[PDB]
Amino acid sequence: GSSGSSGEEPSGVEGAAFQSRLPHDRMTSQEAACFPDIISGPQQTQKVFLFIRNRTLQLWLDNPKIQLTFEATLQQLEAPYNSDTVLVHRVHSYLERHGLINFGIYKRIKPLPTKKTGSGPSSG
Repeated sequence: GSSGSSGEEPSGVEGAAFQSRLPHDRMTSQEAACFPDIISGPQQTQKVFLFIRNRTLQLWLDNPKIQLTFEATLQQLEAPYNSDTVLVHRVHSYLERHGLINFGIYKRIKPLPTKKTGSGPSSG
């Protein structure tokens, strides 16, 4: 895959994307499907969204001990990103729903490695 030289040092907001196998400059098949208006908008709009997501992950990676509410993310966010609340609401969702955030603070519907879990299917 992508090879080269980076070194041994962390990264600001961008780093948030690194962890995720996806371009922090453009959108992916998923993001495009979830946010049609964004992908079908001006370079500006696209960036605005690509920034709201990355940022959301930052705050989450810093305080992943607690659930990241939509409000908090917005307040912390800086316009024009936060300006469009509708976006911050659609972005923060795609993440949580995709298990990209708030997945280690509350016990919500989710599978787990169990010793061959099984209630007792008869199917016969």
